[PDB]
Parts: sequence; structure tokens; C-alpha cells
Amino acid sequence: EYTSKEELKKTIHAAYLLLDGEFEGIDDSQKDNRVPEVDRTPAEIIAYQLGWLHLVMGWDRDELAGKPVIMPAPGYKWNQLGGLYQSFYAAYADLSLTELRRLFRDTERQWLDWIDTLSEEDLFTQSVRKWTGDKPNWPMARWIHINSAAPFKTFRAKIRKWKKHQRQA
Repeated sequence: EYTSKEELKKTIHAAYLLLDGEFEGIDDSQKDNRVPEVDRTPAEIIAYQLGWLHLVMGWDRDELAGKPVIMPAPGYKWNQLGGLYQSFYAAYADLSLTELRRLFRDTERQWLDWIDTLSEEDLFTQSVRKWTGDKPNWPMARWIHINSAAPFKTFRAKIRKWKKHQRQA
């Protein structure tokens, strides 16, 4: 849980910067290189974030604009996450690693900008939005956490492990 919008933004941005910082020294040519120890490539690691950040911002933007929201995505049910992730990877597969990092930087800024428009009540009380559902402990802030602060930390571990196994067992 978070104490405030301020702490939420701080935590997200710190984790973003540590994640992106790991990509320094990874060559564009290495973006699709897979090692058995890590389930994702460097390209997939960023494309995964792009996919979820845009999806979640989309839910909120669409709901407020009067576009009914289908979650998680129009052609993917919650039981089809595997396919959803592949659609993320496919959508960004053409971008260089450098281009991916620039898109991720702009997208994380969009994310913080969107959060800045939310009141503390919007963030931390349930049933303000329809898309967050009505379950206790799942207000906007939780959905935001599990799609930014949390995966930015998890996927930082992933890219660090990928880098390790470029050099050693």
C-alpha cells in the first residue's frame, strides 16, 4: 500500500530509472538474444511494460471518455494472458532497443502525468471507477502498483540476470 499519491509517484519513478539504467551497455543488436536462464529477451522486457502501461491508461481514459472498457483487452480474456503478452511483443518487435527505451521513457512520463490528474480519493478508495471492480484492496492505486512499481522491480532483476549470463554461469 501507499500513503499518498506523492509516495506512489516517487516509488514508480525510482524503479523506472533503475530498470532503464540496466540497459546501458546492452547493444541494439542484442535485443532479441535469449538465454535459458531468463524467460524474456531485452526487447520483450520493455515491450511487456509498454503493453501494460498503455492498456491500463487506456481503461481509465476510455471509461472517463464514454468508451466502454473490455478487460483486459477486446480480444483477450483474463485467461488468455499468454496470447496478450505475445501481442505486446509483436506490436513493438520492429523497434531498435534504443527506440524501445525512448518509447518507454515517454510512456512512463505519460503514466506519471496521468497519476498527477488523480485525486487521493480516486486513487485510494474503491468503486470510484467501474474498471477497478468492487473488491476490497483493489482501488486504482493497487492496479497501478501491479503494473508499474512492481514489474519495474521484477523485470530489473530479469535484465540483470540476462546480463550476468552474457558473461558467466
